[PDB]
Order: sequence, then structure tokens, then C-alpha cells
Amino acid sequence: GKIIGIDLGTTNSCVAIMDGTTPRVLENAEGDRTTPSIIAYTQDGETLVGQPAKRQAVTNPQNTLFAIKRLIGRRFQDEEVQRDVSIMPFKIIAADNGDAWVEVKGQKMAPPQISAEVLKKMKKTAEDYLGEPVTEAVITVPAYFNDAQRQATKDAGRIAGLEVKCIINEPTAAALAYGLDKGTGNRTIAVYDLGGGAFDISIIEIDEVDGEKTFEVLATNGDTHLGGEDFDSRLINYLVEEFKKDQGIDLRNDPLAMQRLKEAAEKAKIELSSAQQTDVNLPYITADATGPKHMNIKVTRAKLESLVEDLVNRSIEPLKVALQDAGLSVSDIDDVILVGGQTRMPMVQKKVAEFFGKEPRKDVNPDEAVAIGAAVQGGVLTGDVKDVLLLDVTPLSLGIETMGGVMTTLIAKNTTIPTKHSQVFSTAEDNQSAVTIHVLQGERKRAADNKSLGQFNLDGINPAPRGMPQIEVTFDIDCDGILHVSAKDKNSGKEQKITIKASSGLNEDEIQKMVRDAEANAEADRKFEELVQTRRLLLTG
Ligand SMILES: Nc1ncnc2c1ncn2[C@@H]1O[C@H](COP(=O)(O)OP(=O)(O)OP(=O)(O)O)[C@@H](O)[C@H]1O
Ligand SMILES: [Mg+2]
Repeated sequence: GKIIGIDLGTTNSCVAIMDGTTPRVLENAEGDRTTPSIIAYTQDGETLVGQPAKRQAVTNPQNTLFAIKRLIGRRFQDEEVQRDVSIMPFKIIAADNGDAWVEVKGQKMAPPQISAEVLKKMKKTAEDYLGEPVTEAVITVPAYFNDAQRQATKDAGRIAGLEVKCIINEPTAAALAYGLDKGTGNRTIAVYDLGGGAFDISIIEIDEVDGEKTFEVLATNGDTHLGGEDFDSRLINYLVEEFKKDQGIDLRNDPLAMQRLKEAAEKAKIELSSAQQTDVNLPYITADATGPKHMNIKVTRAKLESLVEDLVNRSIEPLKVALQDAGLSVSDIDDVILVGGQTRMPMVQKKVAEFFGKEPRKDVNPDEAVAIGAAVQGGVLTGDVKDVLLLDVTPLSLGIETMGGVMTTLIAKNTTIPTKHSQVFSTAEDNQSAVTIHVLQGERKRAADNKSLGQFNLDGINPAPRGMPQIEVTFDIDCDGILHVSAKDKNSGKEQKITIKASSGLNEDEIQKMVRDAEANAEADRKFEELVQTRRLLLTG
């Protein structure tokens, strides 16, 4: 029946639903509109999720899992996983297949199983509110997630007992939330998302034509090293160094103390968005031969700002790239939307307002907008939300090079995503044993006048006259905008494939120039294609 929207966060998760025309963020049993993304396995056999898991973490560092979003869909040898292994107090292991897993109480578990526990709590929160079963969900992911990260998030959804109707990017969700307000049509917005796990920036166009409001991503990127956990780490390091200076003890080899110090640091960081100073007070933090030792360290806001200044400044460069990739100036951004708990830091707000020259909108809730927008997309799919469309179309034609240096289109410009199209090709020479699939992007008919996106070989073709072998070429663009190209020899069974990342932006200024350029050269391109075609389309070596 109803489709719920779930923000599966590194730090916090949130669930929302469409209640007729207006979205509703749903409270859990303690009364909370967000739930810590924390899962704990206790000595007496319980599985805790949320605030109960958080409260017993500082005593159970081994069997309390958090920040599992940093692992999901990743390989054990991935750079980020290895960086994560040390800092995490729980055991991160390699699965038999090379995926990054965790081990708790001797049980080896895949991240989607762990995240499913958070998603089940979200589902139940919703089922409790509706008095009915819920099984359909829109789940969000960072815009930087790849296919494996998305698929694994879909898995966690299923393991939680959810039909995953849709995965959408978090900044897009926030834009749908904002785009519920009136007067927001025909605007460009910047979505500045500083969460617990990463920084993301997206430039999104909200247009309104013939009653339909459309949402289209013009640029995205970010940095997984600029999240609130990185802010926390700078303050932890300062608290470690200050305790060394005050009392000559290095807390880093004492896991229980470091766990208490991590939580205290985060709470102090949070408090310093409201106050000018705060006190970190941790009695019985450690002991040496002379008895127990106690921490009491005052931290001013200016000191915090000094500790994280470089982190905040490093968020500016991805903004500049995002605007370049959309072909826009700051003067084209009609509104700035802050998403994420870490944007509540006053220094972050001021730096963003300085860059854009305007104050971020204040009627967007940075903890809830992602979950709200996911619910909006849910209502779009059920038909409860009318006249709202997420627009994802190919900017330019996509194809391969064929004989004569021709670009042969498989997917035409302005095709809606996701999409899949196949065409069968053959060989250009008798007894040709291999073909080269050269993937091309653009509107020109000569392959060399278009952009090369990648290439690969298919060999093992059995000897046969030119034109006889059947090479099926498939272009599949998934919802993440990732292009999958395969080539399969139907008679030998051999197949080869590649994956082509989505572009970081859609620069309509440059796209329309390329379109006009092709139109200016249409006749020349037509004549070119014709007297080459006087020779089923064929592939050279
Ligand atoms: N008032 C505040 N001032 C500064 N930081 C805060 C404040 N409130 C929360 N935070 C920080 O916000 C971060 C979590 O924000 P949020 O809940 O948006 O993350 P998330 O959506 O779970 O993460 P991600 O988007 O990476 O998956 C944490 O690092 C937390 O310490
Ligand atoms: Mg988030």
C-alpha cells in the first residue's frame, strides 16, 4: 500500500511517509524522529538497535557496531576499509570472497545484515504508526555510491523485509523536500550536505512547465574525508594531547577510555554550536600505579574552530568543481539548502553563506529533509504525488564505432534513464577473431568527432566469412547513471563487458553548443555516413 521513505545514515536514520499531501516524519518508541545507526550484540544474547545500542556502547566496544555505512558494498582491500579497520573498535575481517565483513561473538556478518537491523526498526516505526504492515520503501544513498554500494543497500532493504521500490540520491531527496514549498519552481539550488560520514554537494534544477515540476541533477561531488566523524577526530586528538600535557598519560592504548573520549568529544562539538565554551568531564577515565585519573578539560568554540578550520575550507573546492561541471556561476544559484547535522556548526553556515553570497534557506530541516524527500518519491510512485518528476535523461547520444569510422548510436540523446538497448553487429574481415568495442559519446557521425568513453576487446570468434558472426552489443544505463556495455558472441558464448561511470555534471551551456554544432554539420555528416555505408553493421579488429 504505502511506500515509506528511509534515510539510512552513517550516524542517524530517519523514516517518513506521505500523509495525503503532506509528508510526516515518524517518531520511534522513545519519541525520537531520528534513530542512531547503531547495532549492539550483548553478553546476554540481545540485539539492540538505536539509542539502546548507543547507551551501552561505551562498555561494549567490541560488539557495538556503528558507521557500517562506511563498509557496505566495499571490498576488504578497499583503501577506505583498511583506513577504517584500525579506528573501529570492532573486528573487521575479509569474507571468503574478499568483501569487507564484521565479526561479532565469533559470528561473521555481512554489512547489509547489520544495516538491515536499522531498516527493520524504521519499518516497524512505520508499521506502528499505520497499524498495518509496510513492505515497500524508497531508500536513499550518498550521491557518490557506486553500483556495489547501491546493490548492497538494496540487499539490506530486502533482509529487512522491504520491497525496495527505489534507491535515490540523498541530495535529490532533500531537493524534493524543499520543492514541496510554493514558489520553488524554475530555480537552481545548491544542496550542501555535511553528514557524519561525508560531504556531498549537488546542484539541482527545479523547473516547472505545464504544471509539472521536474528535478534534475546538474552536478555532484564531495569528499568522504570531510564528515562530522573527521570533525570529531580533531577534537579527540586535541583531548588526548591535552591529557598528556596535563597528566603525562597517553589514552590511545586504552580502548574503554578512547570510547568514552569519542562520545564526550562529539557531545562537546555539538554543544559548541550553541555555546562559546564547554567542559569535557570524564571521571575515572584511566588509572596508573598511583590510583585513578580524571579528565576535566575546557574547550572554547574558537579552539574548536581552529581545530577544524581546514576541514571546513576543504569543502569549498568541491563546490567550485560542481559549479564548473554544471556550467554555472554562483549568480545562477537561487537557493542554498543545508543538509546534515554538521551544517549546524556556525562556522560552516558562515563559510557557505560567504561563498554563495546569500543565506541558506531556513525552512529546510537538515536532519529530516532526506527522509522527507524519499517519502515524496514514494508518493510519486503510488500516484499520491502528482505533477512531480525526477528527470534523468541522457544528455548526448551513446554508441560504438563501426566500419568506416562511423558513430553508430545505441542510445539516443534525451532517453530516459534507466534504459537498455541492444544491437547485433558482425565482423568486417573474413576469419576475424576479435572485435574492439569503442564506446563513444556525442552527436556527430564521424567517430573521431565524438568523445571516447572507454573501450574493450572481444576475441575467441570462430573463423567465418565477414558478416556471419553475431556480436550482440548491449548498452544498459542503470538508475545510478552508470553505463554497462557488453558484447557477446552468440555462437561461441564468449562475453566481455565494462562499466562507465556517470559524468560528474551536466553542463547545459556546453551540451547545447554541441547540439547546435552537430546541427550546423548535419548535411556534411549525412553525406559522410552515406558513401561509407555503401560497403548488419560491421566492427573492425
Ligand atoms: N548541532 C550540531 N553542531 C555540530 N554538529 C552536529 C550537530 N548536531 C549533529 N552534529 C553532527 O552531525 C553528524 C551527523 O549528521 P547527520 O545525522 O546528517 O548524518 P548522517 O545523515 O547519518 O550521515 P551521512 O550523510 O554521512 O550518511 C555527526 O557527526 C554529529 O556529531
Ligand atoms: Mg545524511
